[PDB]
Amino acid sequence: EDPPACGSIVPRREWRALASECRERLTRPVRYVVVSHTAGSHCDTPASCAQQAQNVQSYHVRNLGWCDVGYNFLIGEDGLVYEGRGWNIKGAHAGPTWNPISIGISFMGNYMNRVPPPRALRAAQNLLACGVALGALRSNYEVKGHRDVQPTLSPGDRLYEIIQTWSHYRA
Amino acid sequence: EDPPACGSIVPRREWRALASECRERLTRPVRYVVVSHTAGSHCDTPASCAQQAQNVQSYHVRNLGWCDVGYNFLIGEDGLVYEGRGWNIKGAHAGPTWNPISIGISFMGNYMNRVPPPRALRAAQNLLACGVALGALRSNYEVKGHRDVQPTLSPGDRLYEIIQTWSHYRA
Ligand SMILES: CCCCCCCCCCCCCCCC(=O)Oc1ccc([N+](=O)[O-])cc1
Repeated sequence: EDPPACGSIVPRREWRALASECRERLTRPVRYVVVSHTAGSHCDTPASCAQQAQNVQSYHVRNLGWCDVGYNFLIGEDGLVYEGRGWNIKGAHAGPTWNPISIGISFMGNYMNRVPPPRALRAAQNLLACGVALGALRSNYEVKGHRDVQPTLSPGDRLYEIIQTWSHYRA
Repeated sequence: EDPPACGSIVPRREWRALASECRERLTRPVRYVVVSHTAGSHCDTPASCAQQAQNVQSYHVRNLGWCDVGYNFLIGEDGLVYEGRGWNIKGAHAGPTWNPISIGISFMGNYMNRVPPPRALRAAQNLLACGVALGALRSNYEVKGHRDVQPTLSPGDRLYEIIQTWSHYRA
């Protein structure tokens, strides 16, 4: 491993994640990033957000039968990025059309009547810049709201409005 | 505005920092990075750590009469980096010898008998990369611990041994 790391990401083990059983890799570089919200409870401390990351992963693995938390990454209102399937593994966030050609990041919480804090927003934007730097993402990658590629309300009305202001957002 | 980002650094305004009156500029790319601990209380949440940066700046400004908090950046156990004097303004952390030829980053707390969490350490190197990425830091920069340049116990026994294993650490 030649390691020149980017950003700060709370690795799987730190948030006590069940080992992954996922195997299908994504093709680098990836062109799309889909932004969703978990629709679950929010957290603003590394302690409560490690917890929530475990909770979301348990729901997906235990109730849905997936190989791993469905998201490649999760964003905490604590301002940290939590590692999901990562940069090289296909997620289960955006359907069978989009899961194979995109990176899915999800903000932990419901943003229909609520906006996430600046640090979460910064954590997300930063991860993406890091994805481009690492070669995992296309320099001209595109960001989509979950609701742009599926019939959901995800990533929440408030959060959707915000990501539409991002330079890489393409409806 | 002012920001399209970087290292997920909490900006001055977000931690409600008094405005700075400092004017001496550092000439990049900067050669050294000095690691210190505040020797103040620690905090592990965005709220408590925003308050703790305010508390440190308050002391430096109102009581020591400094133009702004002396550190270029502060590191909270919440895993975040707090904007201090920044990449361009000379700091007041390591004396007249080192202040003009280095960037000073301080871990908020006393690390003599305590160890800073992995995320705090992550935010630090993540911070230092962001540095190089902007040309704020020297591609091959060197990390020195407070006690390597001044008669002090800073940055603490426990934190000092860790930074001793960093790939850029020097004595
Ligand atoms: C010779 C040893 C190998 C060293 C060469 C490879 C190192 C590449 C390391 C990449 C990881 C750190 C890069 C940080 C990138 C980053 O997020 O900075 C930004 C720079 C600019 C913006 N922006 O949009 O304004 C946002 C972010």
